[PDB]
Amino acid sequence: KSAVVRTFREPLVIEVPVPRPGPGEILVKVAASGVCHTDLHAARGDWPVKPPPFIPGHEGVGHVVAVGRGVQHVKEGDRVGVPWLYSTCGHCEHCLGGWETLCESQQNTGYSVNGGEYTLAQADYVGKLPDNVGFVEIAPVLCAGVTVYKGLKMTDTRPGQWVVISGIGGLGHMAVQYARAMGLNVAAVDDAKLALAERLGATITVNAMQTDPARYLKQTIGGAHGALVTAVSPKAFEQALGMIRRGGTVALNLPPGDFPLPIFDMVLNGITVRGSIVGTRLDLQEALDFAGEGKVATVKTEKLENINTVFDQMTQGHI
Amino acid sequence: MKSAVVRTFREPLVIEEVPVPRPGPGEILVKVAASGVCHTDLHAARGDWPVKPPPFIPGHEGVGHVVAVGRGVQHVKEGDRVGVPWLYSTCGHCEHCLGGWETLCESQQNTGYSVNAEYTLAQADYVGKLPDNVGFVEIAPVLCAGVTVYKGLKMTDTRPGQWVVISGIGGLGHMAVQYARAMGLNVAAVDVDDAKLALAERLGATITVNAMQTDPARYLKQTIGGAHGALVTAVSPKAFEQALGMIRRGGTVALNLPPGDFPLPIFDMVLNGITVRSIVGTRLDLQEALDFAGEGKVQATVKTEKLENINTVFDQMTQGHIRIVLDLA
Amino acid sequence: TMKSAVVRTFREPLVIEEVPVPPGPGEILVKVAASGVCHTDLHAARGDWPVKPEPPIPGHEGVGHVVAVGRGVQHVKEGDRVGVPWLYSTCGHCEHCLGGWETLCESQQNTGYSVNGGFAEYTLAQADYVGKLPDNVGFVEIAPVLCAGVTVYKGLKMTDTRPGQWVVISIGGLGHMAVQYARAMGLNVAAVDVDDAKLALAERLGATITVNAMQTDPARYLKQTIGGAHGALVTAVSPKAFEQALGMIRRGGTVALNGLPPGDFPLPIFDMVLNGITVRSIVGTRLDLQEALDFAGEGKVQATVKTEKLENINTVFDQMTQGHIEGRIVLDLA
Amino acid sequence: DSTMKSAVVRTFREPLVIEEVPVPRPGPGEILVKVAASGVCHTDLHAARGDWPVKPEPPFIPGHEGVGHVVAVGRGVQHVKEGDRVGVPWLYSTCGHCEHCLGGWETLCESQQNTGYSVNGEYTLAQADYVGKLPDNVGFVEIAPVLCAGVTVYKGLKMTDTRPGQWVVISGIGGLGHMAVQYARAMGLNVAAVDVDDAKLALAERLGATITVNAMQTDPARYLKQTIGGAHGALVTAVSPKAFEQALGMIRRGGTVALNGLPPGDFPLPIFDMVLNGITVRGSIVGTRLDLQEALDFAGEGKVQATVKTEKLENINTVFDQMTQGHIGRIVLDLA
Ligand SMILES: [Zn+2]
Ligand SMILES: [Zn+2]
Ligand SMILES: [Zn+2]
Ligand SMILES: [Zn+2]
Ligand SMILES: [Zn+2]
Ligand SMILES: [Zn+2]
Ligand SMILES: [Zn+2]
Ligand SMILES: [Zn+2]
Repeated sequence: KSAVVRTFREPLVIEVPVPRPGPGEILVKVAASGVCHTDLHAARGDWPVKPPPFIPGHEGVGHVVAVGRGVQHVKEGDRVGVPWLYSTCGHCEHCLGGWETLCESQQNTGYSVNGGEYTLAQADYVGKLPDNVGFVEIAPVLCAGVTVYKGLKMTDTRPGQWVVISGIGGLGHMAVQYARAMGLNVAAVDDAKLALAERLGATITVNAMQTDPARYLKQTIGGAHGALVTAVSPKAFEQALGMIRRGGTVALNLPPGDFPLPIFDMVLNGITVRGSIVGTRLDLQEALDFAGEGKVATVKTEKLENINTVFDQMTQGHI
Repeated sequence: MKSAVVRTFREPLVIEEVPVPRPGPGEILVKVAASGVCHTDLHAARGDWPVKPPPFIPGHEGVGHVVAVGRGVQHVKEGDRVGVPWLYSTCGHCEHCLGGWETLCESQQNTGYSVNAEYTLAQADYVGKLPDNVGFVEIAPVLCAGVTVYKGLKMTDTRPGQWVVISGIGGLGHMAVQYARAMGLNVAAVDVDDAKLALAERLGATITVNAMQTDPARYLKQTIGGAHGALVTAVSPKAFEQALGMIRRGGTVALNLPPGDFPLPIFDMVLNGITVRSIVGTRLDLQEALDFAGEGKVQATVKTEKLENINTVFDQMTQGHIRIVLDLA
Repeated sequence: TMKSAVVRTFREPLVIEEVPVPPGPGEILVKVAASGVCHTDLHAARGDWPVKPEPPIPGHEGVGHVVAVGRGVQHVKEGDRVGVPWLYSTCGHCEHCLGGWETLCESQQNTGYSVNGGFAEYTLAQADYVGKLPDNVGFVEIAPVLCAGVTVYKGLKMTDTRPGQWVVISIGGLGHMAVQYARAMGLNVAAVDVDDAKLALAERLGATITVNAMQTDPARYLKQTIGGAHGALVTAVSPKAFEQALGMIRRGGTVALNGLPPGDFPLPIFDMVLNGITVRSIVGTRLDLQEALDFAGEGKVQATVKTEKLENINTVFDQMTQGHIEGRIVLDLA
Repeated sequence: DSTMKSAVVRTFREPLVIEEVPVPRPGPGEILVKVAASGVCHTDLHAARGDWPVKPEPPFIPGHEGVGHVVAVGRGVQHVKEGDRVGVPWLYSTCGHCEHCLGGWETLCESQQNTGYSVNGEYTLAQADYVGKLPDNVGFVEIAPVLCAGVTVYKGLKMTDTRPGQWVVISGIGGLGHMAVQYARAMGLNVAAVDVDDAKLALAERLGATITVNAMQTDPARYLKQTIGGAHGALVTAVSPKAFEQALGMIRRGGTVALNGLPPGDFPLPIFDMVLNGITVRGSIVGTRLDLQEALDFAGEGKVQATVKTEKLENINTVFDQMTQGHIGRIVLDLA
């Protein structure tokens, strides 16, 4: 029994048979799936790329139960997980160039497949988890952690520089942990989440309600090298745009709004604006290595029965 | 010596005789032979910016002969063919300066803006040694146009053998085509004037497309499958959305300065992982562009004018019929 | 069932014999027209490398028409004009594999060494490690790119050189490809080949500077004209050309080495560490190969080869150890 | 102020003469700085022997690792104030015109003037644009070992093309070794120490070295190929043929070998294993001003702290002999 979406904007229905795996495929008993905004947003079905009934979740981890034909590397019982990436075309320039996250023919778990008691995934797109970190602990890495690490690595930032993380959400606190493990200096925007970040290794904290972030960073850091925007809102977007020094990189981690962007201030200051959706297998494995090295989350455990309500809570903003 | 100056903003420049000052330590006085015209010049004359400049001698695109050297000058001799770029001087202390990114120096002094024809003074370490075989009018438009284009191409993270679009073949457009072809790339032209399109095809453009006749985004997505880089010379909302759409997943938009806040759908960018970025290049950039011009791989097409008809030229710029260079000879 | 030449024993002639043409799941067998001749091929016959093959077919440079598809192959169609590179297959699991650096996979299978080569008219290869050739360039024309061309393109890409800089090529067949490739990449190039017949050919290919190491000194010349080069792609790796290449590079420049001689070469870190010289690789990845293929199909790269028959293969190897060979050779299947 | 007694090289392979010398007056764009503590490098000794083809012109006062107070400013000096805590690096001056200079690669300027070689190093004169602003909370003796050792280390690490979270070997734990460990751990890497001295190895393990290995007791290459599967980078401080072969072997396919020392040997290179494995071998002597300032930021961040012994100028000459004996831990000359 699993939760499935029959129709969009309609509550998920709770028994389906666990299908047999074909050649080069894997059936994995789910131990803990993670909740993403991608999940809710797929559930509403309001996206240009729309997902027949299917099962959400791209953040599932567990034990290997069934292997397909031709499986030689993954053994039955390995602690592994299934990321947003289900499968790529392996033929496009992105795929063949270690940029498979941009494959046009990518199949995404929970969208183009039945995402995360047993889930089927291709053996070459599953992540080997560390042998000493609980499955609930590795859960946010399948989407949040790896996207953060991909953005941070895409912020063209050398160790020992300054980076802003706008909005300390789940992605926020993972981003702080990772940047500190990457050997950078960090700054962010709830005063309690600020305090949590300061305890996490944030060298600077600033509430945008109390004071102005741009002037502060311009009088203390002289502009930051990178800005990782977890919570993309117009206010935090202008703030990010301003908080960066000349030539710095603003990384974006997906509301449907068209945001005004000054073509003057950027060209003058040479600010580069990147966007990062999810990391690759390599990124995923490194993020897992950083988690297993104990350098990196705080999540709340819930039951399948409470899945629908959680989505409602997500719409209310109480999370 | 008589020179044109801005007495007041939005007011025609007065041609008034001005004294040629004496160069101090580390300064050089240079006979101007030909200055080049940028939209930066007109826009500085109107002074319509939070960073406003009076009275100031315009032009950041002047070239000529070394006449007077300062005290302590050892490398540049009296009589060298040199030019003076948009960069007049930097602070040499900020991390941009010390990191070979001096074009981003907070305390940069800009020629024709923060400083002042016939004879101009410049700091000896911010002047570009031009090639000894290319005419002064020919190398003149590179000081801003050429080097900014070359810095944008270098800023597009594009390896040789890939595809790049040039939205609007202006002066900067044809300079960009020449430079990208000398860089060993594949190019496309979105200029809306079929005659400029034909000129680009004659320059080495593998693809040409008028945005009025057909849609560029679908065309490039059905032929090239999206381009790796997009260098926007003429930044307009129409050319901006088409530029955004012309890029393949993971590509870079290079922008070369309208006062509008442009809407951008951040969903399509983050989803496709598109990167959006070069006002002027550094000394290195300038020298490299000059080497490419002296190798005859980049030849510009300019219109020569007299100093007296400057205001008329600005009027033409505002009128939109317009690269132009003034010839002292 | 046809006739093919194979290695029975090392330093012993490849004998021809009819072999059964074996098409596994997710594998592809293609009738080959391109035979590949490389130095790497010959030394597998000598087997002098510590990593030696288990007998029995050489050649990692075969191209032709797709004949047989495996089970589950959906991208490659029967009749596609394709080729098979030095890379037969990787483990697809190591960090090199997972990071688009599959040329460094520990568990790589190489064609002509760990598997059967393109010496037979028909060879089997994994569908995800074959190169789709251009639709307008002859099989004989694209054939030497499968190893020479792509190693060159990977070396140039590994010389950390921005277009409009200077690069030296120390110019055989591999060298002669390298010149074309660098000019199409938009660089300024120089030739340290010591043969004026090859030197003039390089000047005809687009080499801006040429210098014979017997007549004059290259290091002093380049330090008095270019002031040292940014990169040096060494095709023919010999101690003399090694010292020369090292000296010809400017401060901070990159030394590219392509050959594989069995010598331990003296190199003083005084010269390198003082000048900050970086010394770097051969055989590119799938992306690299495809790039070289695009460069050839754009007509910017055109090899010069001599066509031979399969039967004379040992003769060719013999001539190769004799040193009278200069310029790549592709045996025909017409 | 006044004028003061200083140690100088009269002739090569001959002990330094301690004799009173003038404090020269700084011209336009020049600076006179009170010396508070200089650091001792192998570059100094090797310049004293003068055994390099690039030989200096005697007399010349060695030491490229001096820090202290700004005393006199030149004409046109506007950024550095009289009394700033600054230091003078191996780099005295560049030509500011060559492509290396113009491109923020001034460390390779053909016309570079080096302190302690082409110029001298109680008071030293230096160019105002090639001096390092020290952190405002670190003693002079503490920042002294960074001027050549630390910044060359940080430049080598930056020259090892290593992303954070990878593995790097440090061959030989000298002064530069322990500085390298400190920097790599502050850079967020995983480290290994092939120091053969088990006690300095233990110090490295105390510094944050995840792995330690004595090459006398065990084989390093086999160990790293069975534990890490080869390291991404190898920073060689103490360059000897044995540790050179070891470094070459310790790296995984495609890794980068960084070299710090400068022995006069011509070293064999088996380019077959390198070409096979695609190994890159880069040489790196010193960082630039940017590098230097960053290393100082890391020291002022309290993330880097060297261990040095303070000695007197009178026994500096003796120290040279101690180094030739190999009984030498970084050494700093105090002037309290
Ligand atoms: Zn998600
Ligand atoms: Zn794909
Ligand atoms: Zn301009
Ligand atoms: Zn500055
Ligand atoms: Zn070969
Ligand atoms: Zn592998
Ligand atoms: Zn030193
Ligand atoms: Zn210089």
